[PDB]
Amino acid sequence: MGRGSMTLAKDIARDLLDIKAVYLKPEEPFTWIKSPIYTDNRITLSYPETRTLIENGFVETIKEAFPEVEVIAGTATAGIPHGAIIADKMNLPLAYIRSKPKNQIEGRVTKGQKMVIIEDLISTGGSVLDAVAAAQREGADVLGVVAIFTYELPKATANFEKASVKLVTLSNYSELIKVAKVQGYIDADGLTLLKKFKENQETWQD
Amino acid sequence: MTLAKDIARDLLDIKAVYLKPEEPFTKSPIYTDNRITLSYPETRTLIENGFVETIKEAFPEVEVIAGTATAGIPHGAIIADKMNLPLAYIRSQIEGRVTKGQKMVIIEDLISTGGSVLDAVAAAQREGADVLGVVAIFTYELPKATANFEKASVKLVTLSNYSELIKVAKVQGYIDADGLTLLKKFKENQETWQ
Repeated sequence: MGRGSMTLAKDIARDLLDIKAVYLKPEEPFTWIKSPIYTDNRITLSYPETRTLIENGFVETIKEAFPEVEVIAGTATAGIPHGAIIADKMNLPLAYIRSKPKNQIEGRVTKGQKMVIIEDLISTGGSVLDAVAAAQREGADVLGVVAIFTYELPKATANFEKASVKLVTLSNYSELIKVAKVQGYIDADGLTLLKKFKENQETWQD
Repeated sequence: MTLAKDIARDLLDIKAVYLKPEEPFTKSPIYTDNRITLSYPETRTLIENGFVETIKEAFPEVEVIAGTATAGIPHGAIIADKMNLPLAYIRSQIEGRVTKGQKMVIIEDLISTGGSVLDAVAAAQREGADVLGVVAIFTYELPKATANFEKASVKLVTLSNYSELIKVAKVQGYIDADGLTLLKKFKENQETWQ
């Protein structure tokens, strides 16, 4: 329900900040509009230790939230790598869902097969929600979605609520920024600026 | 080894490879989709373990595994985990984090003309990677591919090939004596095989 172990969220957030999968710059934001946070979880694939922490994290939270799972599907293309390793560890069939046809489901999925979709980052959620929709159109019984990280944007919760799809994440914005402060990546000011950004990606610098 | 044989066996049984010499597709007598292997745990492990063993023997000094977008990425990820090595992948430019001069082995699903991978190879080098070579699951053994690879001076290794697969197809009863020779002709020339 929402995430996995409180300690997994903490450890992963720690790792994301250390290897620089997540950058925090409250004082000099990047551009979209202006954002104090930037994330590329594809970086985690280059650090075996962190990668293993994340993939084991996936396997564990899947067993808790979606134990009935029969097929692991990765979201093209940032989610595929994680999904592959996950499927290997759990010795389950792997499939992957494309942005659009070249029939977006690659691999072999039988009608009704229970599927968990893997995503690396949840921002608005639109990408994975489209992957979910496509899988459902092709016959899959999508138990839900599991992602490495989420910005906890209200929009995302709204999109997921409306589509009725269950989402679980290894770590989250709230816990990451709390850890960021403790670990010295940001100061008091930065922390409040980051909280502001989550509540409104427009008036946080005001 | 029996690896090429064993893999061909699997490819035919799960329908990753489809042989239809008496009624080609639209004209080819073979249809191949190895992304299908990803759905069969045991065949997938057979393949990934195959990759690992082949990589150890051909490119033991490998430092980073790179998958070709996007059919190669899954195989590369598993390979990289099994060998506890860093993983990166090339788009169509390198996703992940590769350091200058890092010894890389690029992973590919199928080798038809070998144009896709070679471009991936080219791009990787352009970004500072020392590509040791390429390893793919299967290859049609097209003369064009051998040429392309010979020119670009890139070493290639496959887990299984067209010749082995068709030989196995005959033995296993997927094709008869006529289909077999028809498949050999297709390899020699995609135009005048019939």
